[PDB]
Amino acid sequence: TGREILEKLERREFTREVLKEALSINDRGFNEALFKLADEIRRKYVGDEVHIRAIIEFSNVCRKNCLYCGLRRDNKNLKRYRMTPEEIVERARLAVQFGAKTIVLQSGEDPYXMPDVISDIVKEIKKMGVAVTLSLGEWPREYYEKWKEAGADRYLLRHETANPVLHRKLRPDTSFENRLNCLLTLKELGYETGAGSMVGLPGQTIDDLVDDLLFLKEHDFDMVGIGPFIPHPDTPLANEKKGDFTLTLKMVALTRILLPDSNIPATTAMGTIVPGGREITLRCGANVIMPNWTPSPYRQLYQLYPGKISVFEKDTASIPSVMKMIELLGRKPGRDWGGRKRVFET
Ligand SMILES: C[C@H](CCC(=O)NCCC[N+](C)(C)CCCS(=O)(=O)[O-])[C@H]1CC[C@H]2[C@@H]3[C@H](O)C[C@@H]4C[C@H](O)CC[C@]4(C)[C@H]3C[C@H](O)[C@]12C
Ligand SMILES: C[C@H](CCC(=O)NCCC[N+](C)(C)CCCS(=O)(=O)[O-])[C@H]1CC[C@H]2[C@@H]3[C@H](O)C[C@@H]4C[C@H](O)CC[C@]4(C)[C@H]3C[C@H](O)[C@]12C
Ligand SMILES: Nc1ncnc2c1ncn2[C@@H]1O[C@H](CSCC[C@H](N)C(=O)O)[C@@H](O)[C@H]1O
Ligand SMILES: C[C@@]1(C(=O)O)N[C@H](C(=O)O)CS1
Ligand code: SF4
Ligand SMILES: [Cl-]
Repeated sequence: TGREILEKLERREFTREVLKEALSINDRGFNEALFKLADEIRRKYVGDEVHIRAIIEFSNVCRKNCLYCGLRRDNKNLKRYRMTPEEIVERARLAVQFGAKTIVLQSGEDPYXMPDVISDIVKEIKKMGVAVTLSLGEWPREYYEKWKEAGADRYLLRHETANPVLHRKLRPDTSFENRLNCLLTLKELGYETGAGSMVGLPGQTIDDLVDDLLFLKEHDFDMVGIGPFIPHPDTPLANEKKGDFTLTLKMVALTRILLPDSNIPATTAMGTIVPGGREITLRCGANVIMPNWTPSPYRQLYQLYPGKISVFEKDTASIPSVMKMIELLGRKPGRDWGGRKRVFET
């Protein structure tokens, strides 16, 4: 019964069986109660501030070949670009001028910048008095250490899938083990660390999703980025099914319930598969939003999956747009850097 599962969730009986049933029940009333629970947990623990992380996708060059990703190295149908360090710093400055309190630098695994150009960029952005989050993929500890010494605050490295067999199949250059080692290293170096996963990957099962939730719980990540898998026509997964919005939303909601004080974005992928998906997600456990701040004529080339959100709007539309979103949700923009504010429990 759906009611028994919600009771257990409310009592924080976070067993595999409970999480599996939560993800297997498709009853609308159960789902809506789950979303309300997550929304209330979000309200109680992280409040009504929605933290804005302005993301600059500063290079779409990648040395890896992940099967799902439009930036994979084998995709020849893609103009590759690299912003210069000056362009990145000035674009970050413009986001700070627009009120962003966190700058996220994300890219393919582009060796050109690594590690020293990243360090120089981070140092310049940190002068602006904002948090800097990096999302550059898997690199040696030495690089992550240099970036931390340069002043980076946070690192996003979604674990993608906690199923090691699936992980290796989809990410043939690496492994779940490596991905986890990178995350443990990031945590060890003092980064606020983000993990997270895609929902609806080919061959991924409900049991895999439970394992994702249990993995996030085990490691108590500061941030959890979750979104559907969205097939990209220029990849081997082009003909696979897109991930389901409601299932993904349930993952976000259960992540909030499991990690009540975590920072959880309403991802662009969620707004891509369902119009208004980000706003729904903000009402079902998420408390972060990541407006796209990549400048034209690059923005349109950073296509991890085929997207329509923000591609045709102005270069600077996204931050004002998310501030309007936050207001029409009756929420507030983050007042500080929006670091995780741990509430220690039992
Ligand atoms: C907005 C729609 C439709 C609401 C509706 O059906 N009516 C609105 C009430 C206004 N009035 C009563 C005055 C209308 C007049 C007619 S009436 O005759 O009803 O008086 C309602 C119906 C189902 C609701 C979601 C679910 O809960 C799940 C979830 C819980 C979270 O916590 C918040 C997020 C989310 C997604 C909820 C959002 C929103 O809330 C929904 C979509
Ligand atoms: C960037 C340019 C030129 C002047 C400038 O370079 N301004 C730096 C501001 C630096 N901060 C944002 C950190 C100030 C925060 C002070 S605050 O008192 O808001 O805490 C300024 C001039 C008018 C400013 C917009 C409007 O205002 C409306 C709106 C207010 C929201 O709020 C943030 C978003 C938005 C769109 C603003 C963005 C940006 O800012 C604009 C374009
Ligand atoms: N086709 C697709 N559909 C949905 N999300 C995707 C996707 N391709 C990639 N992503 C998501 O985009 C995230 C950022 S990829 C960019 C950062 C870095 N190269 C890295 O791999 O970590 C990935 O973690 C992945 O979960
Ligand atoms: C920035 C990111 C995230 O959840 O941190 N969101 C992106 C998106 O949903 O498109 C993929 S990675
Ligand atoms: S997911 Fe990241 S590492 Fe994998 S191909 Fe895409 S950009 Fe490169
Ligand atoms: Cl962040």
